[PDB]
Amino acid sequence: VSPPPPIADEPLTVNTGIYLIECYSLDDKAETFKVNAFLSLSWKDRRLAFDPVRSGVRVKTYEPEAIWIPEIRFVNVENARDADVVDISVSPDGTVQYLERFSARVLSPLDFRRYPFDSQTLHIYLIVRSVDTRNIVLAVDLEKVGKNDDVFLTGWDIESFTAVVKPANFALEDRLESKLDYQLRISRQYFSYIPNIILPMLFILFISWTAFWSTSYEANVTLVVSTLIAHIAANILVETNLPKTPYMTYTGAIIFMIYLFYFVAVIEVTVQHYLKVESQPARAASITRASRIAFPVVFLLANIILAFLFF
Amino acid sequence: VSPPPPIADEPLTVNTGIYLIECYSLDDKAETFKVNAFLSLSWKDRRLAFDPVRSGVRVKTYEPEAIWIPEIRFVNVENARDADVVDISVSPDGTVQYLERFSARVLSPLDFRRYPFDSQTLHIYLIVRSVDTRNIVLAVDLEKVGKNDDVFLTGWDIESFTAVVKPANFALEDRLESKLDYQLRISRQYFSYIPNIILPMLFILFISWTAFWSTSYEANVTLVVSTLIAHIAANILVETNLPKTPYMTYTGAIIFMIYLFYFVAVIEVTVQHYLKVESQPARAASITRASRIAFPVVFLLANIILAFLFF
Amino acid sequence: VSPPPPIADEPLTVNTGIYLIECYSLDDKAETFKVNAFLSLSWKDRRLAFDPVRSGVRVKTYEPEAIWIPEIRFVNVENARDADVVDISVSPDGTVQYLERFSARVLSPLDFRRYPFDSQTLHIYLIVRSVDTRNIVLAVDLEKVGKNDDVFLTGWDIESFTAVVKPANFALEDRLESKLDYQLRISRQYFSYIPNIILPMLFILFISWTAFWSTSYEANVTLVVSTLIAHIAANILVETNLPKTPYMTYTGAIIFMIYLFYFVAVIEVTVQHYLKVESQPARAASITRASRIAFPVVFLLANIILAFLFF
Amino acid sequence: VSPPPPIADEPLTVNTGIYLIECYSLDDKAETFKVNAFLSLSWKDRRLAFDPVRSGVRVKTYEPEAIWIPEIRFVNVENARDADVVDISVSPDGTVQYLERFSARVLSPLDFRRYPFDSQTLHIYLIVRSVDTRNIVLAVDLEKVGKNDDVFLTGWDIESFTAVVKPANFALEDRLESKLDYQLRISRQYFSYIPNIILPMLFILFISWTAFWSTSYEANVTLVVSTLIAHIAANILVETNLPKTPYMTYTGAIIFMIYLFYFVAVIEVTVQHYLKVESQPARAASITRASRIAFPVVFLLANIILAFLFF
Amino acid sequence: VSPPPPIADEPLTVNTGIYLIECYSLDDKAETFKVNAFLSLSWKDRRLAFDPVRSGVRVKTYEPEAIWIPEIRFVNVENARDADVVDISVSPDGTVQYLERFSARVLSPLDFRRYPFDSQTLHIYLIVRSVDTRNIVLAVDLEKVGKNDDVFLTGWDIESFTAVVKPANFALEDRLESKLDYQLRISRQYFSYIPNIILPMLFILFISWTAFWSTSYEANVTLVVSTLIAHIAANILVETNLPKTPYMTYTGAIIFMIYLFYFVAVIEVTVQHYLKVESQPARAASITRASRIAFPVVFLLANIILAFLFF
Ligand SMILES: [Cl-]
Ligand SMILES: [Cl-]
Ligand SMILES: [Cl-]
Ligand SMILES: [Cl-]
Ligand SMILES: [Cl-]
Ligand SMILES: [Cl-]
Ligand SMILES: [Cl-]
Ligand code: NA
Ligand code: NA
Ligand code: NA
Ligand code: NA
Ligand code: NA
Ligand code: NA
Repeated sequence: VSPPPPIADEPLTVNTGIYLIECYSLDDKAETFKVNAFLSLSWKDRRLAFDPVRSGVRVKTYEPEAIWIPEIRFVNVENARDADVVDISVSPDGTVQYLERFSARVLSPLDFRRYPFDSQTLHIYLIVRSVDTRNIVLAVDLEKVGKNDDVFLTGWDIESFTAVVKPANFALEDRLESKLDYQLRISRQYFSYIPNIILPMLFILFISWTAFWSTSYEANVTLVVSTLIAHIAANILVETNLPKTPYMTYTGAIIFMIYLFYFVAVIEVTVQHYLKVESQPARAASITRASRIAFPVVFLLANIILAFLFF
Repeated sequence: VSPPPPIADEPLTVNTGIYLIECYSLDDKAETFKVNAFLSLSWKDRRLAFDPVRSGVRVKTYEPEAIWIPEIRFVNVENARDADVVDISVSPDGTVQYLERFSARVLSPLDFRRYPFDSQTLHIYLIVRSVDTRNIVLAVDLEKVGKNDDVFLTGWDIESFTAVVKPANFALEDRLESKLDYQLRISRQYFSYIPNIILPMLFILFISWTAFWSTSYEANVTLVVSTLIAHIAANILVETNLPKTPYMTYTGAIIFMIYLFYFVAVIEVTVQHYLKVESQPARAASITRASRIAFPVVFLLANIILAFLFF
Repeated sequence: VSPPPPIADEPLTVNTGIYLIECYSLDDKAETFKVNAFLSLSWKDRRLAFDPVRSGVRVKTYEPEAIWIPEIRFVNVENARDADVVDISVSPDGTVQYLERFSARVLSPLDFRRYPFDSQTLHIYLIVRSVDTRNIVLAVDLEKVGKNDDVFLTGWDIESFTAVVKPANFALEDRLESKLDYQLRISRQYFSYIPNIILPMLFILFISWTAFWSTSYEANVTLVVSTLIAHIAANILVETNLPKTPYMTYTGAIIFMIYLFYFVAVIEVTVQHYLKVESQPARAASITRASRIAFPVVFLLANIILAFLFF
Repeated sequence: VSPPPPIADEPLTVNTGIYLIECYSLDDKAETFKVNAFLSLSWKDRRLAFDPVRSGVRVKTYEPEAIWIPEIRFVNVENARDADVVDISVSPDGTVQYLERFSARVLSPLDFRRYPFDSQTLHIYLIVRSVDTRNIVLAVDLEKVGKNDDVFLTGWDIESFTAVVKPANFALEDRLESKLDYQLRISRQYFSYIPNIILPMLFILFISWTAFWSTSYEANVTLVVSTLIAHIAANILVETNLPKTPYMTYTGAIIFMIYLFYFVAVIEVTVQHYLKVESQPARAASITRASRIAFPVVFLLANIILAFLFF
Repeated sequence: VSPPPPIADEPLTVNTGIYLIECYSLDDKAETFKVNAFLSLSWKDRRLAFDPVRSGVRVKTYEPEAIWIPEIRFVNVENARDADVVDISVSPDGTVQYLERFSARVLSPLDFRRYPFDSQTLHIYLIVRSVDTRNIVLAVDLEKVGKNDDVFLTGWDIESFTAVVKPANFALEDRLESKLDYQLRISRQYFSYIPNIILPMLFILFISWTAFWSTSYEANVTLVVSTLIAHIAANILVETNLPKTPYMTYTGAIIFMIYLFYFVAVIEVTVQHYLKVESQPARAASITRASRIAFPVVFLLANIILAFLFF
């Protein structure tokens, strides 16, 4: 089989569409997501023209091996898509209507800067390479782009699924390539992070600040060191759900900052004990009373500054 | 091969049945389950009819490639089902009886609101897309819907496996689609959660309340902070077995509430120590004695309120 | 190809055998095991009979596609077995000898009631469905049932591999089905559980009982709360190696009971401190001295009761 | 195609060779390793003999389907090997030279008795089953047994890759079977275990012995119980990298023994406190001073005994 | 099909190129990475030569089965590459242009000596085995070596993708083999290691040094033992992200050294308490005051020495 011949000199236009059936396994660490969808393709092949009078039928049904089919691939997939042809319908003028159902693991980078209050634009890049006989170009049939109402991505809200209608046509290894960008816009469901990580992390921090109403050094050491260890556990828990980034994330910034608060609280508890032992408790009392106001105030202002820098 | 032609203008009715052989791997985080079952299909193909008295044969056995077979798919599967055709039988009037054994990973959302005392309705959606020649509609043969007695889903009780007999007929990408909903009703075996998570979590909380019968600040700090850390470990353990939800689960609510009890217990232990240091122990004694009643009473009433809101 | 015709009205007997080559990956949580074995099949096909003299051959070899082969399946497998035909030999009377080597992941429920001192009976269920032409029944050729001497299942002792010679014949989707039960009897190697979990768990418990020879409340709180946390770690470790069961396991029972001992030890440590503060140490001394005997005695008797109920 | 006929009554000798290209994923828990290698086969087929003078060709190249090829399998593999035929060459006398590149997951038991100072002999068992026409026997062509210089198994040193030249010929399911044993000798790189597990474990143990230079019961309880918990963490870490064995490993023995040292240290700390409270500190001083020598001395001698029993 | 015949006695030159489309899953423990790329091949086959005037075409498009294609393999892959042929084009003089898109998991050793400030050279080794008929040699077409601008390897910076133009020609099982080395140079994004592991590890160490401003033995024991346990947690966390190496890594060296600092801090805290109890506090004061300077100074100098030895 060979490509359809041009009537004049034009490129062959392959109309495309993606209809999402299932979205699952958005893996933050791997920066992948799995998709189950319909891929629709349409092109004119006049060599397949027929008379409904002679053949009896108004539409011809073909097997993929029987006719020429454009070699359409995905750019950002781990392995080639698992595809099953649903239908190949040829109309009397030779217009082919191809429909396949596929499943694929898509690699799409994620911006974790505002995590867990982040939004993402996932991409599915469709591509075709031109052949010697003819140049092939891709187009979007907007009537065949969409998603099932039941499409749910656990832990995310699906906003939209649209296609950039203009393909990116470029030269690659001395041949033309036609690339389409299908965009799935999603926003993270931050809800569960509040009772599971944010509030527990704030509770243990506020518990360490009870040391500013205690003169007992041994109890103070226990309060600040124990809550610090619990903070380390939350830091480790959070970093297991995330990849290593060459930038600070919002959560990462807060988690890092809270270490500084634990470090300065240990200094305060040490300074307080040292002065008490040196028979200077009046002074220790001034530092401890100031700390009761300074620690929550600096914590609030530092969080306002961080929220401002990130949002 | 082409679809069987209509005698009048009627859609082709494909009778379906699913008989469960195995149920395994209900993954709560992934919201998937694996299934091994029989899929039965039945439709009339008049082009295949034969005489019973002339032929001598009551039934004719065909290979899948020899005859037309409807393209039946599952909506909510990760990848296409792994299927092996078992038998194809044709009756004299041309009634085809198709049987395949398949295995599939099914995506079906779970409602964790009442976890671990939750019940679920798992779905297996059967679908067929109509052809240009004619419309294909699905039906349920209740005689061919069921499950093996030995079907066990580890950690769950299987209640029923039924089908919604009326299909959901709708247009998708300019062709009719006929969808059937097979429902597997299950209820979680909550038993093991009681000795492994619920009672250990209650024991450590009650151990923190022994601080209300102690005047030793240093021992009190050790009691409340150590048990809090053990509570954090249980919180982390529980959240590893569950996906992130945009709602509170019953267990999540109790786990979150128990933090408030630890936080107020730390305030009480701090207030008690502060007053004793300020030579006001009579008062500290009033707060500590009130706490002995208030903490278990507010804990009981808050749990009655939560159980009422969730069940 | 069609099934061999009956001389009278008899069912077709397919003689079976399973010879285990490899046993691996017994997954307790998943209740699965992987198997690599020979599957042997034997039946009479009159249509393939020959005379040895005029043929010059005592045996005839065929390709699977050339002749009729019974559709033998496994009931309790995740996916269909990976099989490769080794040999197909036909004797003069048309007796077919089929041999395949296969690998499969088998689902077989496990009884964890006596864990880690438990024994199991793993099952491999062989099945065949009848055809309209004739009833197909399974039999066991005991001469072709066995296992390689080197077959080892890591963490288990293999006792026997036998077959229940009488098949379970029953109707399924209006056709008769013939099922054979191959049983692999195994017993768990409990050895490693003694130095890794049982003795460490006993050591930390006995360490908490040193609080009955101490009047220091602060030290006592540290002894009982620290060892309790280590007990929680062992509880979590044990429950990660096991599925959730709607019953108590032997280890689960002991682990749960040990919490009660920690809870009562905290009450004792609290009561002791309370009385000392109330200037009643003579009394506290009576409770502490009684506890030194009561705790190990009640622990021994409770363990004798538990061992009796479970074994 | 059928096997080459015997000139007299001799068995068909299939000469074999395995050339390792890659070794990876030695999984201690699973007792598996992955291999990527060349498999070379050689046998005489007189039916393929030709004249080199008149043919003008020294060698003929065939496709696997064109000629008879012996069914060679691996005994100890999870699934059948993934193989790609590289070349088939026939010499004028009819000697066939077969070469394939394969990849396989091999099951090979490991002896953990001396872990992490252990050495292993990994096995790759080659097998052939005799056909009805004639008996097939395996041989080793030492000229075609080897490994690439770059073959590296992460965490191990590769010593040798040799074959036991005499096959194990035996009857299995009324046929002959010819088995070859390919041995890959490896020794574990114990280096990293010293700074990561052994020395940290010794440091925390020696830290618990500082309690023999302290009269503070509260500090002593904290020293011995905290380091014990850290020892439990190392015990858990070590047992996650290993399967459960029906014998003691060297590391397992040391880890278990160190619990006894923690248990006796708690007794000593308890006895010391008890005597001080009973106004017998002179005596407590004698036990504590003896403990300073006894604990390191008994620890050294017990380790010499253990090293002797294991090496 | 057979290889192109030599005009004189020359080896057949196969020109190669690799164009990277995707780079993902660099697994440090496994020492693997996944790649999705174009593989281009070019060679002269005179038997395929044609006259452009006579044929009426300037290029000829074949199917892989229709013509001879060199058996090109990757040396350092887990399994054979997943490949799909994109195009085969023949010029009038018989110059074949082959293009395939492939995906593979590549084995490539990593040097962890400078981790997490390390750089790596990943290798993709292309290989061809000669045939009896002629010798096959590989070459690099630099015009067909490259990478897509969007190629990103999570946690790494991609520096260059080049090929060593001179192949490594050698004998393997009496046949010539021609090997090409494609090199992907990468450098680790160490950024996230600073707020997540390095600074938290320094903070807990500096917190242990507050014991040099405290005379409270019980508080000191709590400070040094608690922070040591947190250091053990970081040691375990770090070693889970890395394979076991027969050498010290930079991070491993620092982590190991920090144990020595904890060990000597415990000795100091013990010596200080012992002297106080022995009524020698003036002396204890001299050791504690010296420790305040000695510990940070020796820590800084030891780190300068380590950084010098490693970089
Ligand atoms: Cl693709
Ligand atoms: Cl499907
Ligand atoms: Cl099967
Ligand atoms: Cl094999
Ligand atoms: Cl390859
Ligand atoms: Cl050489
Ligand atoms: Cl050569
Ligand atoms: Na085609
Ligand atoms: Na068909
Ligand atoms: Na303490
Ligand atoms: Na057949
Ligand atoms: Na063959
Ligand atoms: Na070819």
